[PDB]
Amino acid sequence: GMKIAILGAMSEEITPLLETLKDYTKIEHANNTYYFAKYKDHELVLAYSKIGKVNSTLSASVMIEKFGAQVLLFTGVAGAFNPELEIGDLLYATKLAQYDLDITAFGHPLGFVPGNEIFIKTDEKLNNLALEVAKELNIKLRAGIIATGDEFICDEAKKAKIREIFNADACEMEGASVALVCDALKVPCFILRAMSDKAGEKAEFDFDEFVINSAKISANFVLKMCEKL
Amino acid sequence: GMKIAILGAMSEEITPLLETLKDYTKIEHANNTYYFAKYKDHELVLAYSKIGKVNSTLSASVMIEKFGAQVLLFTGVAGAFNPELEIGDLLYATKLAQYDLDITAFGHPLGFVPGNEIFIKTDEKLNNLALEVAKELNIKLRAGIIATGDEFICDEAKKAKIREIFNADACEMEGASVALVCDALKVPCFILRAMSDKAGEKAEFDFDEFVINSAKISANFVLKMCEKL
Ligand SMILES: CCCCSC[C@H]1CN(Cc2c[nH]c3c(N)ncnc23)C[C@@H]1O
Ligand SMILES: CCCCSC[C@H]1CN(Cc2c[nH]c3c(N)ncnc23)C[C@@H]1O
Repeated sequence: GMKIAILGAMSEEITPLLETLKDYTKIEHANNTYYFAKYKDHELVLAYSKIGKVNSTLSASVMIEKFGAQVLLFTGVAGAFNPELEIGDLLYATKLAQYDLDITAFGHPLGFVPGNEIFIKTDEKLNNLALEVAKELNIKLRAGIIATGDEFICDEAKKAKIREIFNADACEMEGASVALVCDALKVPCFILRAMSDKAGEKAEFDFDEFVINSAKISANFVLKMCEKL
Repeated sequence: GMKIAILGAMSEEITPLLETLKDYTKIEHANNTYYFAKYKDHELVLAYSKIGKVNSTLSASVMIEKFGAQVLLFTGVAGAFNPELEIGDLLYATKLAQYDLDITAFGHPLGFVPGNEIFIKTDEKLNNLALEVAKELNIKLRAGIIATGDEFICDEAKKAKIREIFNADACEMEGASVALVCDALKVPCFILRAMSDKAGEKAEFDFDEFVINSAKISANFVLKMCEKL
């Protein structure tokens, strides 16, 4: 088997996995809790990072560098941009950008800084494994572009703008950051999100209503990938 | 002696130190280069992270966790908010916030997410050491609050707004993120910035003109702290 990191942002995104696993140990590190469990020949390390790009960047780095994760699967929820996405639908990111990284005053495109690309890619083999698991268990799974930034998006103008600029199918606050860390540290990354809202007016209310259930959909799916890994 | 990390965002913020040290080794890690040099009884690790919160978060984490840094000094430039600051003036951060971490749609204050504080603090002993080095070498040194985010600020309205909300004396794109990592990993952190611009209209032009020189002012100062450490 192998060491696998499973990461969400919030307790709701990781608690369903801890309940399924039953037996696990906990370790305080980096002002957070990291959870350790065996599963089908694999050694799992799980955590919720707390919200946003910095927190998620630190959790990814800790899980790989201190705890030796060889693969990282991200599971959580997201705001839908693509009108064909409904609440509860699963989307995996083929590539991701930071919509709020902005040095456009120097004539560079939005999302770009020197040394880096605008879009960071996820691992192709993990994405194909996800497609087989989706086919095998008759689950609907969509591929797409996720736009990451440190704002909860609940505004039609902002939604439209980010979608237009990056051709994004959903938005969230941890994806591109986690993907960047994994790529830099040479670890295969997979980013999965279940929609909790549509990122327009009253998205905050839809988020509160659907987060728990959508988080379970995503959570279940990444554990099914661990079976096939 | 001890292991010391010295971190900037850009090549201009770290190159002056590499030229002063002359002899050093390099290691390619995390899609970046980390530099190693002996200095007095100390072991130094230096790098420029590339611009922004995610990149700086990763460099801080790598330098502490993989390379064993016991202290981290950040050196670079910043945009001035406090009208008493002129270009080239030195400011160290007593505390820092992320002005662009925004879940205010859920009724929390700007800069806050659950599990974390709005402001992260720097190490008091390093700050007092900086004050003695400032007195000893007749250099003017100011204490203050830095607001961090992933935008280059070059707008008077935005400048005023961020200053009003956080009582910030300067803005930049890496401080709060580096300080958070160090606090979470229990490493003393010190954040020093020399002003390259005033963060209003045509700040981009002042930045290009003064970055190289202001970076040297900050760079020199953190090496003088290494003498006294
Ligand atoms: C006090 C509660 C604050 C919750 S902030 C939103 C959570 C859920 N995550 C994903 C997420 C779903 N929908 C979104 C939207 N519309 N905008 C931005 N992020 C999202 C990001 C972050 O971990
Ligand atoms: C292609 C050139 C891109 C340069 S982007 C600015 C650099 C210098 N750093 C500090 C910095 C000084 N002045 C600032 C301002 N007005 N706004 C925000 N950050 C700052 C942050 C980032 O590493």
